[PDB]
Amino acid sequence: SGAIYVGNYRVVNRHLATHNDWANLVWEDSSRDLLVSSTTAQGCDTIARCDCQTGVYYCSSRRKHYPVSFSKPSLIFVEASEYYPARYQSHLMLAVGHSEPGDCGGILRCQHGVVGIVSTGGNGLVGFADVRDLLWLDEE
Ligand SMILES: Cc1ccc2c(C(=O)NCCc3cocn3)c[nH]c2c1
Ligand SMILES: [Zn+2]
Repeated sequence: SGAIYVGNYRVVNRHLATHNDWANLVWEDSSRDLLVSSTTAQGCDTIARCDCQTGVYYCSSRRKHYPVSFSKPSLIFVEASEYYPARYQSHLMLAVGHSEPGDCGGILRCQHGVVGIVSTGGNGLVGFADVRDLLWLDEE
């Protein structure tokens, strides 16, 4: 589990969105595994605006933050999980690291701010849904 809280927005994995998220929906995209809902309070996270390929992510199944090198956001085939059938997921970055299903939502950050959240993974992999192209998260 986990979310990004920027401005009056809450960014979560679409497959972990709650009824309150869906009742206060701003934007969602199944192909990216992302959903954004509105919040009453303002958040503290800042979004990175960059092309970094190195950063640090939180792994809840280890209670640890790990430094990683990651690929640029791309369209990558992803195998079935409990939330989606095997399918192409867009705007996805891969790194070598540990990821179990409940690790979804952990933040990946670089020197500029938040880069994305955990969504995919397995056999020494972990995939992140990028948010650096969502420029509207910085306004309204
Ligand atoms: C071993 C293993 C198995 C499953 C996962 C996993 C997961 O279930 N969430 C994916 C949400 C999703 C995107 O695409 C498909 N399903 C995240 N890390 C894992 C690691
Ligand atoms: Zn950066």
